[PDB]
Amino acid sequence: FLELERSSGKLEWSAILQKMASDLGFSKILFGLLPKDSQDYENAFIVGNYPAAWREHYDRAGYARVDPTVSHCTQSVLPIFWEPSIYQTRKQHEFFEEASAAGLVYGLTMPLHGARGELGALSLSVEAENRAEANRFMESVLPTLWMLKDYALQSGAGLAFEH
Amino acid sequence: FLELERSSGKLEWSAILQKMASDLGFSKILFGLLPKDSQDYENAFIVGNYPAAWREHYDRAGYARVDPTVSHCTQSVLPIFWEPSIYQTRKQHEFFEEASAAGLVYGLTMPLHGARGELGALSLSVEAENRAEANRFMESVLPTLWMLKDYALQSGAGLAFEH
Ligand SMILES: CCCCCCCCCC(=O)CC(=O)N[C@H]1CCOC1=O
Ligand SMILES: CCCCCCCCCC(=O)CC(=O)N[C@H]1CCOC1=O
Repeated sequence: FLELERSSGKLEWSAILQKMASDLGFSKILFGLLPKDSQDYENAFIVGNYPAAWREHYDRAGYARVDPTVSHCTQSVLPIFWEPSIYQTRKQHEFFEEASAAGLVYGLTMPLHGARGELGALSLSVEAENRAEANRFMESVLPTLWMLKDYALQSGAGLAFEH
Repeated sequence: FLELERSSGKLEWSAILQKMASDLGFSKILFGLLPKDSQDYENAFIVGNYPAAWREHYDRAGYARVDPTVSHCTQSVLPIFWEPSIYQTRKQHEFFEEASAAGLVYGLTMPLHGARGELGALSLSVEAENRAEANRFMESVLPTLWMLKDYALQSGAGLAFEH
């Protein structure tokens, strides 16, 4: 958090957050944030290293309104693990297949709810060999991730919306 | 949390939360919560085992508007540890003397910000023979309490405000 706060500009903050994620064992991350009373998902503040073509398609196709992790974030402060049980409807299943082709198979999303009403998500994806190991690994680092998401929120909200 | 969610009503929920905090080494706790855009601190939803005479005095004297932990919660998602340095104004020093006489010297407050705009605090106080010891006790459980505060928020917001 101290490095994140000493950092200047989005490239540096993004680089620090991405390295924190990678050092913890997660090769892909997304931090997304909106100001209070905005549902403008396609124009959120977005940081991270999701493949660019996936990000562009996701926004163009309005996947924020289909992706079950986003609806979850609007309702909860608790993590959502990317298990098959969350990809229930045909459209969510098709979304899962496309996300999988983009390299996003195993992971979790931590909802973000800031002190000024900011709404966001911190997602991390892990390239584990199988689902069981992905889950054992994520559980083992979950307390660290839980702290990380609040530090990223407090710092990122300042970068996204403060002058 | 499943424990928190399976419970019936406020007395049971309070007992579960208090036991979880006690297991982490905290003998005094306060969980306070307000619905979106209400700062009526004297009418918050309050759970825990602060001395009743302190709670009554605190509300009567309007200490929510003096206590630096409360203003911190309105501004941040990060913990505030209790220590002389957070008490900066003359009024805050007077508050600190009274809080200390009530036994509330070593501890911390975790701000709560829920998905529906709920604003709250989970405060946790530890008994210790000195500050160095209090710090060892708190640091050793910080990642676990960081999860706990969000489970308590998600369950407590429903209990407090929803039919
Ligand atoms: C809660 C609203 C935040 C602002 C909008 C963020 C949009 C992007 C969110 C996102 O990509 C969630 C996520 O990581 N989804 C995973 C699930 C599997 O494939 C993904 O892309
Ligand atoms: C953020 C608003 C929550 C709703 C109002 C809660 C009122 C009580 C808050 C409180 O007691 C904070 C706290 O634990 N203060 C400590 C600090 C030392 O002595 C205290 O009483």
